[PDB]
Amino acid sequence: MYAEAYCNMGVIYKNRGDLEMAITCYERCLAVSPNFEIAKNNMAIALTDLGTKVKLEGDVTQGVAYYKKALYYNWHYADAMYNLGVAYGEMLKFDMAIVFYELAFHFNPHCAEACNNLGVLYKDRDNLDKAVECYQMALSIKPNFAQSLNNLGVVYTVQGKMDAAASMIEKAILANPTYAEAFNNLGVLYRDAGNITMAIDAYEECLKIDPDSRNAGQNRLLAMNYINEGLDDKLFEAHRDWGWRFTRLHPQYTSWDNLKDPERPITIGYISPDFFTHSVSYFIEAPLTHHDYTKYKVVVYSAVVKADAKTYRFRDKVLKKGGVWKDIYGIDEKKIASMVREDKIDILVELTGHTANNKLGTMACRPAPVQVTWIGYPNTTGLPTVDYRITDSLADPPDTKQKQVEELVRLPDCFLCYTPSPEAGPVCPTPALSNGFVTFGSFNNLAKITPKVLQVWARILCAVPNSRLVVKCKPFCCDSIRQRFLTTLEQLGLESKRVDLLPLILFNHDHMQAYSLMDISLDTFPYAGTTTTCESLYMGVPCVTMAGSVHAHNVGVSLLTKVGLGHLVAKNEDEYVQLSVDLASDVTALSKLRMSLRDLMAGSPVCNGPSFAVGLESAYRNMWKKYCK
Amino acid sequence: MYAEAYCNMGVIYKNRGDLEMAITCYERCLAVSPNFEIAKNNMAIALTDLGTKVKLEGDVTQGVAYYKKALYYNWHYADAMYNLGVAYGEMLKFDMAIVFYELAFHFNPHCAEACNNLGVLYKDRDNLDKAVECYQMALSIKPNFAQSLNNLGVVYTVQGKMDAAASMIEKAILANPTYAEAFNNLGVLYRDAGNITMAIDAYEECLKIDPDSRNAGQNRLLAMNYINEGLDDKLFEAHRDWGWRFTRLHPQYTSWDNLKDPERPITIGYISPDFFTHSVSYFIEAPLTHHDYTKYKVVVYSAVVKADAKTYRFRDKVLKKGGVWKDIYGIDEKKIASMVREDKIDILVELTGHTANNKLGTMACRPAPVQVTWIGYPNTTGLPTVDYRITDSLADPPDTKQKQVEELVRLPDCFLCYTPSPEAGPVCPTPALSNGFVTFGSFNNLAKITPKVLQVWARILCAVPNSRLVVKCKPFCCDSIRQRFLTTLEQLGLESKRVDLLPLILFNHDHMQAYSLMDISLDTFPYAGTTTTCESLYMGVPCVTMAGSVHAHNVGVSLLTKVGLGHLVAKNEDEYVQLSVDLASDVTALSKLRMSLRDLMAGSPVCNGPSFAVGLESAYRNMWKKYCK
Ligand SMILES: C[C@@H]1O[C@H](OP(=O)(O)OP(=O)(O)OC[C@H]2O[C@@H](n3cnc4c(=O)[nH]c(N)nc43)[C@H](O)[C@@H]2O)[C@@H](O)[C@H](O)[C@@H]1O
Ligand SMILES: C[C@@H]1O[C@H](OP(=O)(O)OP(=O)(O)OC[C@H]2O[C@@H](n3cnc4c(=O)[nH]c(N)nc43)[C@H](O)[C@@H]2O)[C@@H](O)[C@H](O)[C@@H]1O
Repeated sequence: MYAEAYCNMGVIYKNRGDLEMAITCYERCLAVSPNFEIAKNNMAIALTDLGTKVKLEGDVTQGVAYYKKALYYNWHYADAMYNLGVAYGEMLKFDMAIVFYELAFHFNPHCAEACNNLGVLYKDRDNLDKAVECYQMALSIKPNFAQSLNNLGVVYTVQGKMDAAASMIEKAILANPTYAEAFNNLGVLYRDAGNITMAIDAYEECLKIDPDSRNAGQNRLLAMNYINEGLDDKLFEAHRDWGWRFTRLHPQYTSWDNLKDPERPITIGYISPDFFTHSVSYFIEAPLTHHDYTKYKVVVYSAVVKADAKTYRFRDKVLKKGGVWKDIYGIDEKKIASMVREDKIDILVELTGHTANNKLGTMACRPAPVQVTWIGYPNTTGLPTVDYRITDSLADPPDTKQKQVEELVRLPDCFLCYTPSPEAGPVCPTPALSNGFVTFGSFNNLAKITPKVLQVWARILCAVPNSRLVVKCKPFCCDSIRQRFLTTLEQLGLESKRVDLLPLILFNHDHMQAYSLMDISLDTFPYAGTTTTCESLYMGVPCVTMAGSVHAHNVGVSLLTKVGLGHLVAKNEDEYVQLSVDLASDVTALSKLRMSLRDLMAGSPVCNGPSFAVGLESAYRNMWKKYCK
Repeated sequence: MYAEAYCNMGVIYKNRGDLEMAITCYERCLAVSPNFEIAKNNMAIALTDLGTKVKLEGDVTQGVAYYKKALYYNWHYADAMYNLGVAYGEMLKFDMAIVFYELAFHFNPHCAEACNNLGVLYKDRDNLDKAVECYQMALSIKPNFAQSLNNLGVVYTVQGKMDAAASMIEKAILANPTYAEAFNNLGVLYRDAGNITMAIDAYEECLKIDPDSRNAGQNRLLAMNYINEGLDDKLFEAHRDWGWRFTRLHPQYTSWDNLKDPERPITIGYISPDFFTHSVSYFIEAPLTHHDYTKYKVVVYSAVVKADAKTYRFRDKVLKKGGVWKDIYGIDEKKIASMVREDKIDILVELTGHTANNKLGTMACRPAPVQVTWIGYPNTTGLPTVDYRITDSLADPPDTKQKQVEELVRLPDCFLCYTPSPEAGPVCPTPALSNGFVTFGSFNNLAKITPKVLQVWARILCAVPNSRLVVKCKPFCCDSIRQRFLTTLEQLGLESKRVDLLPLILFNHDHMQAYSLMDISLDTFPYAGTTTTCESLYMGVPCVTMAGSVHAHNVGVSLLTKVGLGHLVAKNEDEYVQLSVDLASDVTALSKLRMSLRDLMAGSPVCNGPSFAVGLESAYRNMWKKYCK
């Protein structure tokens, strides 16, 4: 009857914190008065609070049901929509989440958190402008929001605007000191900016704040890998510490069910998070199309954030050839291990290493008898659980001084196999004849460029008169970086008129054809590029690589030796200079060499598919035979 | 590249009607330009059209998925929300439907259909005011909408405002001639208004428009049941035609799996759509609480639109005593039959008949070996599939001339068992002493009142000087009905100062105690009331019923004979007059009779639970024994 007393008691209980008594009084009051607007709104508030409390325990479905009931009681309640969107993001239902966050923002403009999360979701789908404007609106509502600032820094780092990203990241750091993701992202930006010391200092601070930060430590090892000259071994100790901590942090499986018979078809699962237009994809294009599917079964574990045309064609080839394609995006590592075990897989090959969106969590438990890393992260994995790694004799000489935590297998010919792009197109003749001077070109990452490389390149330019230099890098999208690089080059005694810094090219065939203007390709050291060397050799421009005592330093040496140009490798910097001078001496030899290298690489073992496939299958058979005995 | 050509081609295909080519061009254009607002909106339009086309085929889930994708493309598209709400209403997910219809209305105020459907949904949950205002808004947008007018007429008919409902129903009929639900509802209102001839004419027109209208025909038979004097038999022929058409319209099951052993516990399933505060519920309160659950298992099939406290207590008693409670609201009859068969039920008892929200669709197939009607619709069911019906010897004398399509079983004592309300309260003494005159009272439905009853009541009033008359009926909520009734009474020679027409009482105990002002209760004929007689006898006021040749006419006779007041029954109208005069002759006898009748009914077989339960269980055992042999 008297619903006023019931609602007053319910309000008192809610303020006191008793949800059951309050919800009972609220229920009875609404039964007495079905159209009590204030009572209905308070009922919605109480149900939202109860749903949040339940979601604290972990019952997602019950919280969602309570939220839906509250929304039914009050359709235009914003916090309910926000909670629904958060839950839908948790359950990986992205479209419903987008809709609900947008509705929450429309109803309540003052919900900056919803806008920030919407920007996050849009950025996860490579909608850069939408994320930028979402974060800008978040700043418009709450200028002092740390998460929005950090994610805007992420987006600007991806876009290449390093100065603004650095400014905003520093603003976030000074806003919140106990916030490590800002340190990690500052250091990521520093690494992509071409300087390493402050990047290492940054992740060191980050690890001090967060001892158990996986991303921070992993990228810290990656950053140290850049400046490894092969003289010190503290990097090995850091890798060992990372591996031991990671192993002690996660459980492992010691049970196996695979048959002990060494004579049976092998299930090979290629697990990789980057099957889109990535360097790795190129080198995986041929083997998948070249395996004996009947003799060896093939499965794919793709964690790609966004599938592309290459992903679709790979899926078509796998399914047509008798394979299984699976998507593992947005799944916890434990579920990944469980599904891997339940798939009766024999061997697994990971192609990520300590890189973006890696899946070392799978290796945390060793779900399969054999796990091997083959391409990504040329340096040692550092995990004791990881058993073996794939390499050759050239990049890894038997007398190497590079200690490895895991055993190595030397492939007969090489462990690289490049695949031409379908629309690569013809190669234009040597432009030296048109312009009358040599134009050295480098299409490597700025992070691989070091002061030593700059000095060597300056010596190269000064050695031969009338020499041009062209460099293509993403960080050459900002004027400040360009000015700093030009000033650094001039400090060594090089004019700025002979330097051409170019930005990225969105269209792949344009990037492929951009090699037409280059004459001689020069590789950076110590962390020498791998895909760039093959890309250059395919277009006919000669490539020069310096040797070294590290596997990554010798990748280019191995590639050049295999393709048939082993005479184009210099052991020391001085020999590099003399080789470059000899190359620049004559133009006709360079021209006809450019003409021949196309067919030379076509007929080389590098481009041979069936032979490499047979060698790799024999390697797998030997691996399984060793496991059986 | 050129997305303009792709979008133009897609528009051309959509106009031409080619959905596949249009969706392909739309897909490629959005891939080229991820942020083409016009292209995105047209994509949403095309997806909505495709979803509607798919839902035409019948694939509800695929249409819902397409609608959700379209909404993701365009969050503020109203038609998508409308379609989502329609689908959610189809899948019986009511709360989500309410939310989505409300959102669609908020985005697009010009969607009168969404408002109409929202009003329908709210009315389905007894939210009368919300439905009224929804339909009023629909008229505010589209005054010429037939469905909104008809449903507003429904609501006003339920509320008791018959004049406005009739006006709006006539408006709907003249708006749309080929629209039978309007005829059915006009006739329903006429039936509830107390007049039958035009109601029968109305459903006759309705059946002419729609030969296979189940509701129209069923309620047509119900209406004829009101004016049945036991002289004509055309009603039996109409029932036979209805039964034959219904049987030929639906399939039947001829397979049985129940054991042939006559000695085993019997599973009895009480199927009824009205387990809320309804007359039937009262008479079912005792048997369920009085069965031998161990010897006979009990299950309940409730199709109640809205559960109440009585429903909750019945569920508690069933579950506590060892029974199963099931809700069958919003389920197709085929699924009902399938679940009934899968429940291993032995016998089923239906308590609806040709009444509101009946479930004769279940009887269409005879899912159980034994189906019996016991309470609802005292007249014959008319379905040949229905095997047997329950009655006694008093209301159904062995020498009856009322032919029945189904065999009858005569219970030993009676087939009625009333249950007192827990809060009935004490009975006040006879008010005749306070006021000095007799006050006849009638608490029956207006539809049961006929001109013959009015003439008889006028004769009763004129016979004894200083007599008051009080009548309680729902249609006495409108002034026009009251004036018409008073004019009709005055035309027979009765003053209006001795007539008191009262409306309904919302609170049950108030209705129970309203009998305190009554002195003698008078029953209508031929369709005599059943629950009202027991309700009156429980409060101590004597009840008078005229005999007849019909079962419904003799229900009151049987009740009065069983309770012990068989001397208070008159065979003819004249004997009714003399009995009433004799009752009114003395006041002291009436007073002490009022005092005694409480205990008299308490000790009568009518209120005896265990004895009736034993008799009913013996009846069931005999039924199963007959089935076995
Ligand atoms: C397999 C891995 O390869 C890694 O090489 P890594 O440094 O990324 O050498 P990157 O040249 O930076 O790889 C980026 C890839 O993107 C493409 N790409 C390069 N420039 C452009 C451009 O300007 N526009 C567009 N649209 N695409 C471009 C090209 O296929 C190149 O291989 C090694 O670091 C690892 O050790 C390992 O060998
Ligand atoms: C079991 C069935 O009973 C049927 O009796 P039927 O006409 O509905 O006789 P009614 O009196 O109309 O039934 C309506 C029920 O609602 C309650 N009720 C009556 N008046 C009021 C009121 O003023 N206010 C409120 N809140 N409740 C009221 C009371 O329990 C009454 O039995 C027969 O027609 C069938 O043949 C069959 O016997």
